[PDB]
Amino acid sequence: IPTSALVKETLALLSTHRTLLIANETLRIPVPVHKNHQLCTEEIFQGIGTLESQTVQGGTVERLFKNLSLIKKYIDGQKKKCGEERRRVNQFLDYLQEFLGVMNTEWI
Amino acid sequence: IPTSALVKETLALLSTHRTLLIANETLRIPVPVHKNHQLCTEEIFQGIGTLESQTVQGGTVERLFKNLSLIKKYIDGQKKKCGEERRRVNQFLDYLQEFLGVMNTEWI
Repeated sequence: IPTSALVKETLALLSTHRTLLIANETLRIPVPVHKNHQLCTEEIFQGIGTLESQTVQGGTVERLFKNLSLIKKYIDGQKKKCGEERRRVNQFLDYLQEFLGVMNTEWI
Repeated sequence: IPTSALVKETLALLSTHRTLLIANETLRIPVPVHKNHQLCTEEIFQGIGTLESQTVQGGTVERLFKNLSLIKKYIDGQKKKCGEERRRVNQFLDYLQEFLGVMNTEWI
């Protein structure tokens, strides 16, 4: 369905399985000191991995881990679409402007 | 002077210098086909060093390239800040609901 809809759902599932997930008091997982989230997508996804390995594979927990794999592959698909069209320097420059605009408008 | 001031400078600078940089009419740089700008930061920094080696140095365009080197050392700082604190599982989960929140309710 809409990945859009699936985020909204994956949020609900995280929520109904926290006791199970938090029960492991020894795991120490990688958490980012900052809020520019899109730069840490893959210390985030090796974190869902160490979770997943230490977790009892209990039937409904799996549609949580299943939804997080369908969001992984899509980020990975977009990281791929990063270096794929080769365009002229004015198109690269408008894009780079647009990236600096975001740093100045959105970050920190 | 500070990283946020530098981001304001570099944008002024890129707009000043467009004509010098599009004079490379033959150069073809990889441009992302989507707007999730921050997944592609290191394909963007590869695009700038190519442009850096196709342009006359020594004039006013060297502030743009020296700035852009600084902004990249800033992002490389934020990035190793993504995995230097190892902390407990419920704290890892709190970063994950924000991450999924941003994806739906605030995505760039």
